Amino acid sequence: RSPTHNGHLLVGALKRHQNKPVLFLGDTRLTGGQLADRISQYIQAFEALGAGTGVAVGLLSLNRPEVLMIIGAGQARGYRRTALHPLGSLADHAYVLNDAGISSLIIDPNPMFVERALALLEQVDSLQQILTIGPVPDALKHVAVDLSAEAAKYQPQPLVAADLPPDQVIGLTYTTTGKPKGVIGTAQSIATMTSIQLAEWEWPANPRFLMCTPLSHAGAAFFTPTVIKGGEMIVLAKFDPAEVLRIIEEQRITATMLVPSMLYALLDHPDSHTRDLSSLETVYYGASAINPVRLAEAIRRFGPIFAQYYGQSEAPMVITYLAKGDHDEKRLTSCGRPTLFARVALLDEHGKPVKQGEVGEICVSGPLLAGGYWNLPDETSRTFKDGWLHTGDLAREDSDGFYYIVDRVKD
Amino acid sequence: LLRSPTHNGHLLVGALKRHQNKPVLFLGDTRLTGGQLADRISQYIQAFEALGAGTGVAVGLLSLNRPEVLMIIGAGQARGYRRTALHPLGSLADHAYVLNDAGISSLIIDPNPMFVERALALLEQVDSLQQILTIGPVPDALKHVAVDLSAEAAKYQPQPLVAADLPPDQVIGLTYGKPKGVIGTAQSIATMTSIQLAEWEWPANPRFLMCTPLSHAGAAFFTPTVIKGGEMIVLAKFDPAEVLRIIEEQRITATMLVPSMLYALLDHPDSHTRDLSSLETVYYGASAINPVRLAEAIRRFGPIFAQYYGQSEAPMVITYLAKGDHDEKRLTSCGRPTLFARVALLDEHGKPVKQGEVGEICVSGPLLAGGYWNLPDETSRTFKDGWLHTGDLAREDSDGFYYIVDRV
Repeated sequence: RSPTHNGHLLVGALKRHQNKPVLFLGDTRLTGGQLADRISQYIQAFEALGAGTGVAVGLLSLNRPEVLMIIGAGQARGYRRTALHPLGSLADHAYVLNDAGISSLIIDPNPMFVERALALLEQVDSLQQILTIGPVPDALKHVAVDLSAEAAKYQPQPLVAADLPPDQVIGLTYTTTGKPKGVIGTAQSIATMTSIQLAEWEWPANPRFLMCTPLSHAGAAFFTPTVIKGGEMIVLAKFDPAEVLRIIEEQRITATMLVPSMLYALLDHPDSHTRDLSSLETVYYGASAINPVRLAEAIRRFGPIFAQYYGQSEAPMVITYLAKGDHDEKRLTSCGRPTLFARVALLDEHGKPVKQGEVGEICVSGPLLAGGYWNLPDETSRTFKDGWLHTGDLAREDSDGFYYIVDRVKD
Repeated sequence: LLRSPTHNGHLLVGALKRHQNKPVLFLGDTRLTGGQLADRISQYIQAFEALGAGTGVAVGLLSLNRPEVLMIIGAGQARGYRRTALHPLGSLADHAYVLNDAGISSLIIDPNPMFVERALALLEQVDSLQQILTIGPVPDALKHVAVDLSAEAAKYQPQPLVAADLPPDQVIGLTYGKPKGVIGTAQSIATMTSIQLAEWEWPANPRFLMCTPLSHAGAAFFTPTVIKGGEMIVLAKFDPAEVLRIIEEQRITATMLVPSMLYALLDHPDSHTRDLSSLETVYYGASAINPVRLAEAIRRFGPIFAQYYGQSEAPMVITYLAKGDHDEKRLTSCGRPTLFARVALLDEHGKPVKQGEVGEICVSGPLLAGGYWNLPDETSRTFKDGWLHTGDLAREDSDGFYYIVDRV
């Protein structure tokens, strides 16, 4: 009766598609087996470097082929990972690392992150070693070790996924004008999110996914589902509207995830009128972000291929979902319809369900919920309370069931 | 209830609410929408509890294919009524044993002469059987013991449909040497549904055709169909000509066809006459398959077929053959094991066998059922090995395909 975690699903999918290319990264095509072998080698390196099981490891990297190998290692064996934001502040990075007790920092060896690593070594006392994915820079010569080279020294072994408890903390998302709170990512929570993605989101058969967004933060969230459904993922390291539209035309991209900025840029590009983007079946996009009028323009120009998802860090990505066919003029301001795999309700100040039409607070209940806040019991008890996670988002509901996010409780 | 899982009824109620105005059920003249179905389901719930056939009461189901069967099923799905479906053409001995073991107090029957004679005979055998529940006007020979469940439900007013929050391991069903009743738990069934929606190749808005009994397997296809935004055209009986007609007329995109039914469709003059292009995903795999006829079906209609495999102990999602994975060598395969559950071919000691070695299909995960009704020895033997001994022996292919060779 023991639940399977994300690692089980990922390892198995890579084995299922051992000869099928699952990753494309500029000049790096990896098949399922190729990726699995590299992930196994990375695991070996991690454990030998003292950045494996039982160790909190950080990640400050841009889109690289190795990022997904690191992610896969942490998925399989349940390494507690904390992703640092590329454009985050030193103070915030320090807080995050110190709070999570991060001992090793995997960085992309570019000048900016090299400087950050050095500075963090001073502030973060738990930070001992730096792992560089790529030849160690001379500024970090005495404090860093090429993790990629260590992995290459190791031998590809059969990839296995550690059987972890459902409540095993496998991640800490911090993400304000205040101290970042570490949302406890449990094995169960992530597995639930993935299951709902595959069960409710309109995933194209064999999704040809275009990842134009940070892998450090949303890689596993799309890669795992893509390859479970037998798909390929072309990851862009940079966003150039022309290039993106060209890739869709050439590689016949069926699925992608865009942010407001990306959508607007594509819309405004002259090549969007020229390139054939008929292959695009499902474009995922986030909640409370894309201007309704620009979204309408997009629907009129490229078809209703757009699908909105809404989630928090306490309830990752699948609270609500707006379908492509449900993208009507009225629902351009809607975040979507509540999931069935989790109990979602609009409650008032007293915690009683509001009437349909009234503005209430989105509240979620189910195993999608995260474990709480890292070493913050009071905040956990004030957010996850009375059998409900209190999102802090205010919303109303129409006669059909669509939630319309008005504001925040804070507001 | 912070992190408590949801059950199949939560999904069912929610889907009927999402599609409150979208036609969802189609049996002959009865074209009920999601909201209409929900209303009837509520009325049925009210009647069930009043007649003493609701919560805490073991109920039985001996019916054919009526639109009311789905309302009865929906009631038990939402509130967790332990239902035990009796096989239409089952023997008296089987039926009696099933009812006696389960403790069936009320028997919902389709009021056709055969089932009313069976009802009377079962009343005499099973003494726990107190009352009968006729779906429709009570026959005179049953008038002394049966109630028109349909009329009872009609008295009640449609109430908002709610799904009773049930514990993960709540016995919500009992599926039956001597027939052993598998303990269907809320969790097990919910897991099955989730895997169906995720791994199975459901077409966009499945226009499902149900030429199979709504009892036993109806919910397992209806719920996913309506979650995917589709509707179910259910045939009262399997008649090849009719099936072919519906595929053409009502643009059927999905159909569960057991081996026998598929063979009959193949050998029909109307298979050449009617259009079958609308058909996208044919689910099959109830009871094995003949690779020869599989080949001929793929030759005629394309690779639009999909094989599922699963025992009573692990619903219907152990392995799954994909439409495109149906190769000439893979006509004998049962499919590749699911990623969402730990399926491994084990040895005598329980050691994972080699690729090319014959082992026992063993399933670990929330999918596996509770055990066996009042059969502790069998719970410890079939289940409780840390896995689930299905009793099937299979062989792994290079790609991972399981090839059922033999059975213990």
